[PDB]
Amino acid sequence: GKYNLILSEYLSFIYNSVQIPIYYSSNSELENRCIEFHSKCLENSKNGLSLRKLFVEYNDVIENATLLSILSYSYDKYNAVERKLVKYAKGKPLEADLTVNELDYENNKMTSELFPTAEEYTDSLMDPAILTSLSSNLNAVMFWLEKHENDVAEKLKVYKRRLDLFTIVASTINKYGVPRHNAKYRYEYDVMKDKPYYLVTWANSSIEMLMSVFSHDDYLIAKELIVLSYSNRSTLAKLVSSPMSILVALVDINGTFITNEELELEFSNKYVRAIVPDQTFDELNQMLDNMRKAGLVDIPKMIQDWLVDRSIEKFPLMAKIYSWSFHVGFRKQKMLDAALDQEMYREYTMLIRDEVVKMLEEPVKHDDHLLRDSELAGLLSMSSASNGESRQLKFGRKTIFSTKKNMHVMDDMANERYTPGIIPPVNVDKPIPLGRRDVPGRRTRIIFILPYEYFIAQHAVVEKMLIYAKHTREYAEFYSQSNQLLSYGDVTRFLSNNTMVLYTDVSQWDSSQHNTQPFRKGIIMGLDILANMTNDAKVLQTLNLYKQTQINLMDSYVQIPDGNVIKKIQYGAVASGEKQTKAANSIANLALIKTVLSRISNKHSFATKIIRVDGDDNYAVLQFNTEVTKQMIQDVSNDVRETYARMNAKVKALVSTVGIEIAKRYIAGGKIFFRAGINLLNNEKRGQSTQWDQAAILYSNYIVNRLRGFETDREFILTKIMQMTSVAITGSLRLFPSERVLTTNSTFKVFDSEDFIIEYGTTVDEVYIQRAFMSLSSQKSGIADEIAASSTFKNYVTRLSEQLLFSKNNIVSRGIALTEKAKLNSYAPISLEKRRAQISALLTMLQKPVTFKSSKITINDILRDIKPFFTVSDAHLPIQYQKFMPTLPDNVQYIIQCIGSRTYQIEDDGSKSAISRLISKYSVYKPSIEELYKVISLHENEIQLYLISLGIPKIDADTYVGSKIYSRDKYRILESYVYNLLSINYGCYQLFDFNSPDLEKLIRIPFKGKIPAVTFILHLYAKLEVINYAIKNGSWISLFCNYPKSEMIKLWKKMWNITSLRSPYTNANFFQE
RNA sequence: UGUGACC
Ligand SMILES: Nc1nc2c(ncn2[C@@H]2O[C@H](COP(=O)(O)OP(=O)(O)OP(=O)(O)O)[C@@H](O)[C@H]2O)c(=O)[nH]1
Repeated sequence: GKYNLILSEYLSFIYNSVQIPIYYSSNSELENRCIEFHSKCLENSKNGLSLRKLFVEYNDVIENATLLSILSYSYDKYNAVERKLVKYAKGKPLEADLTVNELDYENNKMTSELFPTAEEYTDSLMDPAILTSLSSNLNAVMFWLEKHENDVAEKLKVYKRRLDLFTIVASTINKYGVPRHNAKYRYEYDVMKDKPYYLVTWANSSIEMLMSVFSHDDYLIAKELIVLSYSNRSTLAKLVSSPMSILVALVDINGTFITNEELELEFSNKYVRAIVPDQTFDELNQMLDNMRKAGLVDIPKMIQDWLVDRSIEKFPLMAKIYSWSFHVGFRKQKMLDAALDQEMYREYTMLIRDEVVKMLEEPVKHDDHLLRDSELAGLLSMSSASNGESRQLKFGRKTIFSTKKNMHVMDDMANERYTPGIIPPVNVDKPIPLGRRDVPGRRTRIIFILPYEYFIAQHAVVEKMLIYAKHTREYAEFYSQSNQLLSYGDVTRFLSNNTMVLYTDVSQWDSSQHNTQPFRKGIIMGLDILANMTNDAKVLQTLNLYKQTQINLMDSYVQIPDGNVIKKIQYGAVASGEKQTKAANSIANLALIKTVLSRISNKHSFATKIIRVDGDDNYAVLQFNTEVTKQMIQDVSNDVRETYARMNAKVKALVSTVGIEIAKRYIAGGKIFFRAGINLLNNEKRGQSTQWDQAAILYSNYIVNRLRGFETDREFILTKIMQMTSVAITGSLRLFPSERVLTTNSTFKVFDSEDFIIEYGTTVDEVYIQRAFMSLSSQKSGIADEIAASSTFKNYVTRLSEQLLFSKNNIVSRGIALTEKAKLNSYAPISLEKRRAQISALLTMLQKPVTFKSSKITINDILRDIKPFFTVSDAHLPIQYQKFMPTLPDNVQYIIQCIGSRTYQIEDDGSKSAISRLISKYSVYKPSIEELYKVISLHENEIQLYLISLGIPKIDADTYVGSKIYSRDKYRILESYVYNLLSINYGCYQLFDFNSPDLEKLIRIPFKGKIPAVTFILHLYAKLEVINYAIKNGSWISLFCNYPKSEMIKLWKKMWNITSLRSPYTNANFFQE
């Protein structure tokens, strides 16, 4: 409940020259008392009278009613920031050392010196691209500095470490003034011409870093990074994190977790000696020297101190630095420079070709329907992203322009222009438009925005490849329902004194031109073999068109902007934008390592315990018939790099016996770590989400970092959410939503009142509001209706339906209509009509919560029903599992030490239900978990129709609608649907073993019937309540259930009429991965 | 309609 209090201290801090608390109640009488109170407050304020008396008079409203929002009548002129900042600007400003960066524009020169004229200006190289101002970030940091002004002991030492760092930011800013943003949170030329180009973005990164400072070590790290980053905008992060790839090979393993035959973590008390050849030490020194040469002093010393003993117990500091390096910001270069960097492959191509065959051999031989109707599959999978060119489009009676793929496909069909039989060229005549990928620390990479003929031609085939990977272990990122803990356990498994692990970053090879030939060629060579495996006209064409995308790309040309011009240059490298990007890259990276290992075997004899490809890295674990020595490592290592060298691949290749470090994860001293470097106050690019959506994403980002090891003060995050979620009524009237409004599980939820704990309404007022917010969840869009009525549109839907099903549609047809009406959301005009409506609705809602005919059931109600039938009692769970993920907070780690962890994802889509598999054997359709949910609950006769309507043959449609399997699917679907509504795969929960024997102990559930659905939810509701109590209290409880039998039948019914909820919080989770 | 692929 502390959010609602912190909110006022904030407004009372920002504004000084009124606040009007607005309450509400599910109880009639009390509500009028709220209504009255509101009035009297406005009136008294409109007379400069003290509200102190009303607060006493309506003491009842302050005590029993629920705080809905807070009115903020502030009369100034968005200044204050200017004023407030001086106090902290006493230090000497920083002076950009314009000699640190290669490309001239990467140096913090004065904006003007980079863009002499307003027409040459572009924020494209510094745009924070976030819907929150620098002005407000500042305000937020001072608000906090004030609140913790009179702190003591250690808390003060945190303030003191921060007070300093913030001076640097303040001093340096004051020297130029505070950059003012516009309605779109953009920094324009007039305001930027004076100040250093990178002023704003650097401010954002520095503030975000200083606010995540606690220990003296944080302070030392923030300080350095904040100072060097004001001048270095291109190698800092790579410099500060490069060492980490060597450090993991130093720490000794004294007990670690491994993967067993049941694919689950299991403790192994073993010892593995870290064996490091001297040469490695030179490499690490050159890296430490390089850091030094760039100004770095403190950070290098820290790694140097740690290097005396190299204890996994003091390693935490090394990982802290590794995660901090990223908070410097994104390296945003110019499209041109980004694109500018770009006989013994016989073995390498042969592998790509064979691997491509293995994945489609069966599918092709058996005339897989997916492959036959590949084109139709491509259409249903189509997104609403860019096609490349902004086309003029006529809908109904409106001529509008769009670049959207979903739009171009419709318009093109309605004019005989739709022709997926012909795969457009991407050469000099039709140059590929470009997109960009920005990341912190690494160089910018370009992206192909190919025409839709390319997606359709690849979609089906790629999906068959991803399936082969799903059950192939070499493909770490696609195998089973596995999470990262499984990959962690696979490495540590064979680690012993007679084996060495070999990790390798191959990100530079994928972009190499030396690669583009063996690649495309290898695939094409495979597609040919596959074609000689069938005679199916459908299969050969879908397979042929795929061959065409590879040939058109062999010699592609690109449209690289160079100011305000678009130069067309011949691109001879494999960029990414295809449907096969990830799959193909995985196939390639794997073929590569297989080639290297095979070559080096001619010298040394080893055993291949495991080979793995995961993203832009690949690794292996080798076993020798003798004990490994520092000299054996050196020899293997040299021969490996040498092998990679003869292939002209600039890659990082290290060899150790204890750890590995790759982009997604790194294993030091038998433990697992995940870089905690998601930026907070700077984004890669601008999307179309709202501020509210961004508030939730910030919090979501806060959570993941926090779990990963980088914690940013929760009071700062909360402050940011107050700013971003506010809504202006006028110029002097700003509305701030209450904790109840922002944390309740509704369509407007932004974060959990308590970290790692998702609450659900357990009071009438909470329920009251919960139902209200839903009343206005989806808003209308005139523009969207118009186009949803246009011929070109209805014909598209209709044409898609007539190709898919045979008998009648409706359930499915109503789906295809909407799925298409939604894709029109990427189209800004529609996106804007929506928001505007949401704001007005939300404006009148936080002013007098409307009514609602409810009649809709949500997971909240189900739980609110159950709650009353459980008896709690103090219990005890000893800690038994050793920590394998060191950075986890303490309250989250405790849970795992008691109940354990898991290495899988709980099926939450229903893809494992027989019906879903049935519909897959005969249809290209893909029903969602929510559609399966409604379908499976229909009358037997109706299900039989749905199946046959989608192409499922009667013998099968009938053999199912009765069988034991059907009755089963019913349970498994609901089970999958519920795990989905509870976010059992996100946040903290994704870590916990919900089937832990230890946890099951604390749940006592006497069966008073035997009706699966009810038994399921009662157990889950208990497991969640028990875990939440532990997350918040550090102790355990036992839950006893005495749920009536007469009640179980009522519940069972509610269960099948649950409604899913959509919200920023919900969408934030999906946005994660 | 300051917008920029696969997922
Ligand atoms: N910062 C600030 N703004 C005020 C104050 N009083 C009124 N405002 C209004 O808030 C605006 C301040 O500039 P903005 O950039 O829009 O700041 P904001 O809209 O309040 O919040 P952000 O967009 O996150 O910065 C002005 O347009 C004023 O109309 C005040 O005391 N401080």
